[PDB]
Amino acid sequence: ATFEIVNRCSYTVWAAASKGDAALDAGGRQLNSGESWTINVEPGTNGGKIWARTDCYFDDSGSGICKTGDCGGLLRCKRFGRPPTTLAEFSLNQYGKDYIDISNIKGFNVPMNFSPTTRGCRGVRCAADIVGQCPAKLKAPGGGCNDACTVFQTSEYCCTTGKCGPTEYSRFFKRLCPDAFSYVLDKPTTVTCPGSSNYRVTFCPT
Repeated sequence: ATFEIVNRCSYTVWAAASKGDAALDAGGRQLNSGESWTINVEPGTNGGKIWARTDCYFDDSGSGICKTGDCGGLLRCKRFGRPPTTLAEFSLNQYGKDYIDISNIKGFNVPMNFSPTTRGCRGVRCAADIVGQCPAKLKAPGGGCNDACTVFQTSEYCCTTGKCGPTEYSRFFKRLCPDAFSYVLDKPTTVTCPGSSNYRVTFCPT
């Protein structure tokens, strides 16, 4: 499957793509404002994620640091990124269908649209100014808006037992972005797409 990753932000981002135990395609790349990078994701990829990283520095070997979404200091991510990270999440060719969503469960750094480029389903978007409106206690000094699990490490926020409810913090993310997951047990906003659809992830869509 192809994923065109487009940076419409006025700032550079370093796109990242991983399924947690491996890179997807090269795993990461710099995207200056306006640039597009198309990756190939293997059919059947389960639990893939794409995200933006901000304020990165990498040496000539591709090792360094980012302020949001850092994946073990690598340009080419093999693992998931450090919160806060707005997440485009997908599982492809699962019993004939693809499943996509956006999640704020690991916080929010950059606004995102995640849409099919092929027929048969809708896209999802979280493009509100979550960083600007972020509750004071969730603001990450390194940049972005942390989720409450990251900040407070409670069973309730982290849904450790599989028994959590919505919270004042989750409701903030949900108010700003109704069509993204705000906590683990949120009413799903996953979209079913035809199996083997292709996609575009746009940072700063609006």
